[PDB]
Amino acid sequence: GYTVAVVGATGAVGAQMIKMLEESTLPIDKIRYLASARSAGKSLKFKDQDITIEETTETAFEGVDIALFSAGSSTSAKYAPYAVKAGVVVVDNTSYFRQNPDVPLVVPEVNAHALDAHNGIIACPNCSTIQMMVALEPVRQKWGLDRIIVSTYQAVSGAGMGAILETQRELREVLNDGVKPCDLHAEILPSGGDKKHYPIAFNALPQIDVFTDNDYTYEEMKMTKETKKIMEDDSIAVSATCVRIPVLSAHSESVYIETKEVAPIEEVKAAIAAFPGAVLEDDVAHQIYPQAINAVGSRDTFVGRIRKDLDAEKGIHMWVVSDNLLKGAAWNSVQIAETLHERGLVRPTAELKFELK
Amino acid sequence: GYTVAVVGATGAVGAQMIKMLEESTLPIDKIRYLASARSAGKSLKFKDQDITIEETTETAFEGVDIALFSAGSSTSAKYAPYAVKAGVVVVDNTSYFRQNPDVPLVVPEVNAHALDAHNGIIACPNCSTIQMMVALEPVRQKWGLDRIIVSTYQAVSGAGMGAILETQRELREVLNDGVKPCDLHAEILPSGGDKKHYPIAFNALPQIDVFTDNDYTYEEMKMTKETKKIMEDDSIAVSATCVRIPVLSAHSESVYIETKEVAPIEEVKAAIAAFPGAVLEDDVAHQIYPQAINAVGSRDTFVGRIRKDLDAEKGIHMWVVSDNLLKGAAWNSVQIAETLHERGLVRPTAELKFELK
Ligand SMILES: Nc1ncnc2c1ncn2[C@@H]1O[C@H](COP(=O)(O)O)[C@@H](O)[C@H]1OP(=O)(O)O
Ligand SMILES: Nc1ncnc2c1ncn2[C@@H]1O[C@H](COP(=O)(O)O)[C@@H](O)[C@H]1OP(=O)(O)O
Ligand SMILES: N[C@H](CCCC(=O)O)C(=O)O
Ligand SMILES: N[C@H](CCCC(=O)O)C(=O)O
Ligand code: NA
Repeated sequence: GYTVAVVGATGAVGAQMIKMLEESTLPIDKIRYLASARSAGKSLKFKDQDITIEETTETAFEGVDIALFSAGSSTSAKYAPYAVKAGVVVVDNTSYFRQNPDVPLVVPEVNAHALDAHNGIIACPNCSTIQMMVALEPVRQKWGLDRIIVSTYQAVSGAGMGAILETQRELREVLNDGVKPCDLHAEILPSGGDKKHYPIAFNALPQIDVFTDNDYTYEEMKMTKETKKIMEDDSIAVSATCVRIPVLSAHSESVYIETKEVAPIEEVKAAIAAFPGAVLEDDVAHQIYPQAINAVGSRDTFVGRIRKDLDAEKGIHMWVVSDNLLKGAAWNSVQIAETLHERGLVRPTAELKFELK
Repeated sequence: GYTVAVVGATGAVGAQMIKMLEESTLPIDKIRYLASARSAGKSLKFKDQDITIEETTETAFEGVDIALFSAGSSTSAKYAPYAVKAGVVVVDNTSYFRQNPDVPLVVPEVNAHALDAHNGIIACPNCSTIQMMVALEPVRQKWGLDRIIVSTYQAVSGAGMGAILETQRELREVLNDGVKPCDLHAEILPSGGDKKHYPIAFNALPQIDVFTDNDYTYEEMKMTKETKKIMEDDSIAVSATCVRIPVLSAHSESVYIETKEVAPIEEVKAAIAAFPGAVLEDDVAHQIYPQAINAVGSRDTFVGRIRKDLDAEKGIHMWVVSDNLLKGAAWNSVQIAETLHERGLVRPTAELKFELK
């Protein structure tokens, strides 16, 4: 079997990575948990076994077959190249290596073929991107994609464990203490690294990550750039507005598309239903549509509210929901590892293509 | 001065109609509060005065100069024509009369001119529609509007007092009692009249109002049809996705437009800031954008995140927020009444144009 390491085991994604690995078919002989120095020494469960958390260092990756990273882009930048040097296949859940031409950016149902030519690092895409790709690929395959306009309704767990606790605390202060939402104190959201912080309780914050030079945030631009790489088509127009709402788990997305050829709605519904990883939840007569609360805990991506634009001949609207910690992160990563196993791609990489920092 | 009646004075909008009237310049000699049988006999304040709530009847409008309705479509259908017959000028905050050619559908900053030929009823547009009209009218005036795509982030107060209480209860059950969102019992949302009811706590519900036969909801279709009437241009392509989120007050909207002529963003920002009722909150370098929690209690409409589409030459994205009970309802209605007073338009209508039910 394999030696599997989880880097960032104590985090929000790391917790789900453990859960997904527990429920995985992957033949695991040895499991290892890695985090920062302050977590080292603590005990954490794998099934019923007790595992001691280790500190992530440059020499900690010897003998490891597969490493799942979700400890922020700074940890991946620093330790992933040393892992590859040690002969590990890295599945990275950060944005750091995503736009590197030597790194496959993979959603297994969409571009598993890209895994074959990997150089030791496989990048897991952004959570907001992944669920959109699962929903849209079956459409692209049959009728093509000209443009995408998406407005997101993102859960706070995407920003990590602290964001969840901040959201819960804020909501308690308003409902129990009667504090006006606009008077709340925030420490993390919208972006932990940005200069100013705003309450999320009873609010919709149109900022996820920091702003780029073009007045779109990095989150919005990641949706643009990642879609183009995943679907291997730079001609797909993508513009996004990414908004945080008071949901703890599961992203929701209002997705507008224009196809190359006119796509009959009932055929679109059927194509999405037939696509692996995508589940059609669309029966408006009985008020059936994807819901954040229903998607929590499931690996599947749920699609509904499918309808043609009222004016644009090739325009289609839809509603896409998936657990952001599962398909958006931990499950996509474990599924990548399972696909690597399937294809016999779990082995050391001879040529080191990533500079050691 | 005027005798002013508030129909639906006890409701979520009604409470704000009282506040807006209390802060109004309108010469009010007498105030009357009208509701249903179950509120009849109870007392509510107007400033320091105690006002006895009366049951709304076909004979309850004698001596009334102005009546502000917000008691549901059925109430307006039943009683508004009897008010018009009595000599009242009705400002109606329901969808019932909005698409009647004999009824002005007014946002005062946009189409106040339509008030002049009123036949006793002026319809206040849908709350989600109004704020979009305030943001986009200054853009339309200078560069035209070819199309609108909108995804909304709507507050629960739009669905009435019960929906607010349901939302607070559900959140309290999750946060204080540790109830799972899936296990919550809902009675009103997404739509009180519809067959099935879903939790809103930590959820995003892509249904507002009932579904129509084209698979768009009535809320989505009202945004489409009201836009065309208010802007007096049936050629403006409009498609909407309307979603309820865990917010009590203030709607947020991700608005995509394509103009007729290329609209420089810096000029677009200036045009919006110069438009009455619209405030520019757009300074991304300092993370300044409209927020629901900041908009609560303000009559203004806040616009930000203004940026051109990444591919479409004439495409512009923006973020629009306003208090749905104020500009979306109570303030727009009071502003209509004030504009009616300004133009000497508060007087009986000789010819009845509306059916007595
Ligand atoms: N320098 C680091 N090396 C290894 N892991 C890190 C480092 N910095 C942060 N992490 C881990 O990344 C994760 C962040 O997740 P979240 O955003 O949900 O808190 C945590 O598990 C955290 O572990 P630790 O608990 O030791 O800080
Ligand atoms: N048949 C009716 N006649 C007059 N007012 C009504 C009628 N039915 C409901 N209303 C009023 O419409 C408003 C609905 O508000 P909300 O949507 O916030 O619950 C309430 O003020 C309610 O008054 P009441 O309080 O007597 O039921
Ligand atoms: N999507 C971000 C978190 C994931 C950041 C990334 O992998 O690019 C969020 O919701 O805040
Ligand atoms: N906008 C609706 C309520 C107002 C219904 C209307 O005036 O047509 C909501 O948010 O639930
Ligand atoms: Na499927």
